[PDB]
Amino acid sequence: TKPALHFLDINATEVKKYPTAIQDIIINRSFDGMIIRGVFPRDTMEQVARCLEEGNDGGMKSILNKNEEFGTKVAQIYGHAIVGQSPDLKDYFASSAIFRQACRTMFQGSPDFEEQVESIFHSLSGLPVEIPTGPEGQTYTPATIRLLLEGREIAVHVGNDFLLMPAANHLKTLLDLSDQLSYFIPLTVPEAGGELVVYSLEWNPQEASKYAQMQEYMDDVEFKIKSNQSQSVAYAPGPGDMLLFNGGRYYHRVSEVIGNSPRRTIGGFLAFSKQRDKIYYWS
Ligand SMILES: [Ca+2]
Ligand SMILES: [Ca+2]
Ligand code: NI
Ligand code: NI
Repeated sequence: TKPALHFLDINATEVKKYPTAIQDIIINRSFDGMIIRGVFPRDTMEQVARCLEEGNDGGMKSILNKNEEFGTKVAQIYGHAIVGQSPDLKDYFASSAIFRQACRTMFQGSPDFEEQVESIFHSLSGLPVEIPTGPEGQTYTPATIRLLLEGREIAVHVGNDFLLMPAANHLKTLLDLSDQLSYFIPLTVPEAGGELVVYSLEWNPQEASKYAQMQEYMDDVEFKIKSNQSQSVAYAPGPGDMLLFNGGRYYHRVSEVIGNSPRRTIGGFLAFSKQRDKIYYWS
């Protein structure tokens, strides 16, 4: 045989059968991700989406970044994502406070967003699960909400590029130097498009160094991901399903949304503490 990408497809009721799934993806590399059906009920997802559409959102609209100047290959985002922020994190910590309050209000404890996701991550690892805190106790955000309208996409990228950004300076003191995972849950799905695609092409600073400009390297990534060479797997999770996968290691993208229903997702990242005795999750 020739090595392939491997993913599980399970129901949320079965997570306790995989008590070392996170270690198996990050450390052992025995598989690459999983889709977990029905982490949240469909009626909870619909309620949250309606809050955002109608504006009774607990203040969430006050931290919507429309990104209007950055082209069609970016989403709009509720909350500041830590990627790209200044290393002091002052703006990020303020938006993170607002995000946690607004999210808890919208979910009405039925079930609570943080409580439910932490339960999943604990069942797949056996470890305690925490949202990190800054050097003076400021909370990170557990998640951000990505909003993709008709004609918009999420350009191909890879998670371990975060380790090369000034915004990661403080988190680097808390995390093990292994792969970060990606997680997300759809609140609303589109008529067509909006598919997550994971490629076998990996993060590779050594290959990037063969190019005088990063924009030349990314032109070659775009060539490679459309060839018969790289493998690819595609998912279109329903509302309330979680996708959990090694986005730190593998290039991935979200295809252009088609139709009049927006794609809305809530999600972030997770990684090991330096002693591999705790899981941290954030966006
Ligand atoms: Ca499709
Ligand atoms: Ca339509
Ligand atoms: Ni990503
Ligand atoms: Ni080209």
